[PDB]
Amino acid sequence: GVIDTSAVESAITDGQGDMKAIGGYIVGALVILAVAGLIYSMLRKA
Amino acid sequence: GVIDTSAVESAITDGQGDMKAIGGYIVGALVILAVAGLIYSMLRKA
Amino acid sequence: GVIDTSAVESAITDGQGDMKAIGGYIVGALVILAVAGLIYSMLRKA
Amino acid sequence: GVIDTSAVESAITDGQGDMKAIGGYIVGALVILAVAGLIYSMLRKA
Amino acid sequence: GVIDTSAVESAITDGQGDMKAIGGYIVGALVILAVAGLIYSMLRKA
Amino acid sequence: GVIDTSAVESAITDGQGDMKAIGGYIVGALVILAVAGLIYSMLRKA
Amino acid sequence: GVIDTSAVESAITDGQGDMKAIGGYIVGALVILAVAGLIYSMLRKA
Amino acid sequence: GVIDTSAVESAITDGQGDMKAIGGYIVGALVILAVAGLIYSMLRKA
Amino acid sequence: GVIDTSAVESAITDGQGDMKAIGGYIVGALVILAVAGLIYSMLRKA
Amino acid sequence: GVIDTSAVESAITDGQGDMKAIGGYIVGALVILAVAGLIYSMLRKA
Amino acid sequence: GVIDTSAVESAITDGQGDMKAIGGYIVGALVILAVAGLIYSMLRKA
Amino acid sequence: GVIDTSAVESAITDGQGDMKAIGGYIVGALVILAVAGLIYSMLRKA
Repeated sequence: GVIDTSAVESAITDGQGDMKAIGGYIVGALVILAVAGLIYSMLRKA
Repeated sequence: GVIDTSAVESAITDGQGDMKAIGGYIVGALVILAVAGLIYSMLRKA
Repeated sequence: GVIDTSAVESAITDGQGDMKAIGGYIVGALVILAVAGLIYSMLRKA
Repeated sequence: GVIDTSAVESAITDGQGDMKAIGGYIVGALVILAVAGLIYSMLRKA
Repeated sequence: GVIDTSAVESAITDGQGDMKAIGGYIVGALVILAVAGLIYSMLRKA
Repeated sequence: GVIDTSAVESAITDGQGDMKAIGGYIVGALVILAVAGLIYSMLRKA
Repeated sequence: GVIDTSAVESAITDGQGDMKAIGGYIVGALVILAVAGLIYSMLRKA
Repeated sequence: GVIDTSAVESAITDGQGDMKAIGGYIVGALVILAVAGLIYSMLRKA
Repeated sequence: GVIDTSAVESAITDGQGDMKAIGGYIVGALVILAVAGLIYSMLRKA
Repeated sequence: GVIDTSAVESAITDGQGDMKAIGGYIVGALVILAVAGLIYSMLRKA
Repeated sequence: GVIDTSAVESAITDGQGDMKAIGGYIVGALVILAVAGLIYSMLRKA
Repeated sequence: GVIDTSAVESAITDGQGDMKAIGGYIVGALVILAVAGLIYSMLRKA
């Protein structure tokens, strides 16, 4: 009496493979305010 | 069952390319108070 | 058996075109406290 | 399906025009401790 | 088949006219710690 | 459809009248290290 | 068709009378780091 | 409708009685660099 | 034609007497991060 | 009509007994930068 | 007229035994930003 | 009635092994402004 849920794992494993894609696109934008955070500290201490 | 997230990386890679633009516009204004910080020290020691 | 959702994309693409308008009106007000943040530092160091 | 956001830019452009007003009222009070900072140095060196 | 929403704008335009009243009562209390913030700096530098 | 906010201004105008009281109690303690700062300079120069 | 809300004001006026009690217990602990903040400044200037 | 806050004043009056303990342990270490600051001045003037 | 609701007030007055019991068990755990919040401030200022 | 909440106080009194354990492990690490803060001041004044 | 709920406690006591497992896996990742939070403070004070 | 959480510890132990990697990449950049902080002090004292 089953219902075919084969279209579930095919849909959301491709879903969770897309959460990883837009996680790496944020990490690449948070290191901008990490690098610029501490080369401001070099100019101030000088 | 995917949703097209192709408009994400096209939107925020151009976003993080703009954080770099206004980071270099601050560094050019912090060296003003680095140079003027230590040519004041030459006049005082004289 | 469809329902005409043509009035959806006509309504919210004009919606997301208005989020961009009031995003640029905030950026123009946050640079006021960025510029005035570091010309206070010039007067203090003098 | 828009919502009239015409009352937004009319409200905060007049808002950011007021941040400039109270920025210039602080600069006029930080030059007091810049001028008095270095006419104390004239009396001490004498 | 409308429902009279005339009691809405009469109720919340008088509501948002009261948010402005208690916004100006806070600004009058944040300038106390702005003025006293920098007449402490005059006594310390002396 | 208002809510009585008459207990707000009665509560925080008496609040900001108390920030002024403990601001003047600090100024009376910072002039101790201003006066003693420069009658030490008289004894050293002698 | 009312519901007796007489147990409301009896419960939260005694509630807001207790927020005042633990506000005064914090003020008595923030003046410790205000007094000790500026008798450290007397020892350093000496 | 109260909540027993009797465990508050029993917890932080013993808390603020401990801020006083580690304030007096710092004052005993700042007088070391006050005494040694001005018996260096006796050796230099000799 | 009533239905005996005498088992209601006997069940939920003992219910609301138990909400007070686990409210006082949280207040005893929030004062831990209130006391430790400001004896960290004594060590940093020293 | 009660629900047995005897597993509550047994769970969070052991919870708040663990907040005290990791509070004392931080105090032991903030005195490192208190002691080293003022034996740097002895070397500089010498 | 009962219904066998013996499969309930066998299912959720093993459920709450798994909430404890992934609670300890978070605590092991929050101490990374506690240790690195205050060995940054040693390098800055030096 | 369990749910397989074996993919949890495999995912976040590799997660917390990556927090350590980018902690050591910051420590290597804070010692730059520690070394340069005190070879500036040698040039000034000379």
